[PDB]
Amino acid sequence: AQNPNCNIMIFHPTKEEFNDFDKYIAYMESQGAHRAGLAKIIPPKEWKARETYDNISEILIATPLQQVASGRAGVFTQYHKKKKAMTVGEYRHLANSKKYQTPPHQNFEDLERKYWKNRIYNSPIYGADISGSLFDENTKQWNLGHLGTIQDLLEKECGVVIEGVNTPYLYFGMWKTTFAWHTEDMDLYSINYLHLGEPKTWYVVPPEHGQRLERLARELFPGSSRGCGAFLRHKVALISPTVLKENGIPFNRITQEAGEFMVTFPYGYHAGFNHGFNCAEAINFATPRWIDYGKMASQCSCGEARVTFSMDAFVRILQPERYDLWKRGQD
Ligand SMILES: O=C(O)CNC(=O)C(=O)O
Ligand SMILES: [Mg+2]
Ligand code: NI
Ligand SMILES: [Zn+2]
Repeated sequence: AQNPNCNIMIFHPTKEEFNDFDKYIAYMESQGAHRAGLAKIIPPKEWKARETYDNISEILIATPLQQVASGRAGVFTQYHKKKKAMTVGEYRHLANSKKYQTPPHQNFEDLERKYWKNRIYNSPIYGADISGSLFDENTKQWNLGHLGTIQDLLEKECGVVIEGVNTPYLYFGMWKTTFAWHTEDMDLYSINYLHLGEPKTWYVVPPEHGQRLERLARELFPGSSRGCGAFLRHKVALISPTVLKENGIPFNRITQEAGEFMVTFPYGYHAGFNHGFNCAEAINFATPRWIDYGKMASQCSCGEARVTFSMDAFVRILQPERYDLWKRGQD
């Protein structure tokens, strides 16, 4: 069995290996990368996502979100307070202001310590889930807006033809902006490219051990667990590495830098934070190996999780018994 310890693997494809996306995902899996839940891909030196970023300040963040925490430093939830629209240029200046800028620090480890100690006492502002792409149309390799669609994968594997589309999203972050513990919708893969700026730290639980994280989360957030049997789908709960280690939950951590891809694998729980002003692009995707995870994915039916148009068909085809209840929570 490859990668039995479930370590995060890092890959350095050559330019030739970077041509066929599906092939290279299958290669990483042959080496056991999926067992970690997360992999890093460093693009060949000959590759570029676009020529420059000198022209991005005019993008609009229609609904910036202020991430307000409740709880204790290691175990907290966050809610999103909507803020007035701002451009990327406005947001970058905000990020770099004295109130929001990254503090002085020695190294990534010192910054991680400061994050876990102090995050709850501040409310950073995140530009999330902005439909769009920063890949140049002429970039042919690993262009996140030109991937094979999940609808097409389900059609090829299962023969059924469904509605829905699959497009990328932009994320603009600052110091302390936070992604809560989650798996993807329908336990899909994700791929994330850090276009520019300061790093993103990731934490991940191996897919084979995801239910250990779920059990701890029910213990730590007991009212939330009573409200919903899949409340991690709400994407609001944070648990620190120190708390995970205290409770024996297997996990790994890694820091992504600008110019690097991360792939999350089906049912790989992940969480993290941004080090300072940055811009990432991400999208969900599927492979044949996903289909069994899609069929077994938990679902939120309490109303809170509310998701895209395209998840309807996934539930309807893969999970017909659950469909009527889930759709009630959509409506
Ligand atoms: O970058 C973020 O804020 C969160 N991204 C992801 O959860 C991802 O790519 O799957
Ligand atoms: Mg612009
Ligand atoms: Ni994710
Ligand atoms: Zn719910």
